[PDB]
Amino acid sequence: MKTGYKVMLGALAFVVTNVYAAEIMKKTDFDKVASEYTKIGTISTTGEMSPLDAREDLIKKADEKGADVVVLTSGQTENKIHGTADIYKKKLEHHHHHH
Repeated sequence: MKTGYKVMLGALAFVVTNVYAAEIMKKTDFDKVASEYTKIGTISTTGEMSPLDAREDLIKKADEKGADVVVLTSGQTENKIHGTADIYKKKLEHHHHHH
């Protein structure tokens, strides 16, 4: 076959060992920071669970999947909970450089 392939690779900067923790954000601030946050997916509870037990399971699970912000969108009923929690991951950019 007519020869003509090129391989242009170049790696010199790569260090991925930074892990952040997921926490519940105020809905107001959450919506405002969501502009600088990414969606890794929404989580849920199925079957039948205890309210706080499902919370803690959801919270750790979301954090386990590498989230920065977590929100209990639903699932705060009681036992018959088929709820959903919506989680966000921090982007690499944000408003200015200050905290």
